[PDB]
Amino acid sequence: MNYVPELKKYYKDSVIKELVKEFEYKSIMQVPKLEKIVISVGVGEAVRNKKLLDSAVLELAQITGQKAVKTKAKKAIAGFKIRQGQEIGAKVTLRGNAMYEFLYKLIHLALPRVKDFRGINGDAFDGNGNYSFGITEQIIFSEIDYDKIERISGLNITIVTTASNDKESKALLLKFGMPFSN
RNA sequence: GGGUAGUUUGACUGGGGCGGUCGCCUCCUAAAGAGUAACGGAGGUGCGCAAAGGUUACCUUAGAGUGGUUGGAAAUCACUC
Repeated sequence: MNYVPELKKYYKDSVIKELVKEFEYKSIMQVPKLEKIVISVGVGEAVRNKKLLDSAVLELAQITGQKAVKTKAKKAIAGFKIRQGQEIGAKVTLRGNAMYEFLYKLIHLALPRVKDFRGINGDAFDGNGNYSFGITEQIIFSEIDYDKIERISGLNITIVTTASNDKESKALLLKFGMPFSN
């Protein structure tokens, strides 16, 4: 059995058809779809505190399911007293089935558990179908336990879509039921 | 141990002395082969690396614009040019 995420089932069985009708696309897979979700977290303070970076990496692992990579400093800078090549950030890429499952978990479970959650700004679009927005308190995810955290942390989420514009991606996200603050 | 004896204490230098300089590398002066002076005009150097070597395999920045918890012009990530 090729086990399939419920999001993938929902997409393939409805969303393709509604978007074809709604945007008069000539051929079927002109329809937008999702290629990757990038979860990033920038801990510049890790240059003092290694525990911060280790905790962030581990907590990302529990949140998603796959291990993270610690990015390095592209340039040595003094304003943040950064030496080139130091560990400064940590990111995870989600693709395919894991991507769909994570996005489902997020939208239905973790966005609800945010303090004063009143939707998400439906305008954080880079003009090319890529939607990036932040979450300040990782504790919204029930996966991580409260006691073991060493410092409350946030993280940025970027969703990359095959769409050529923002309208297409916003329509796809709305069909997915993404709680945009509107 | 200058009581006494034998000797040394450089050269370039727009006189000499003082000052500065003396090996080697990069560019201009140098007039489109090469070479070509000056106390002409600007820099570096008497090392480091057991990888920062060899080989195979796999990859590409910086900047401008746009969207994102710290994160601001600028830290990390996505996309366009």
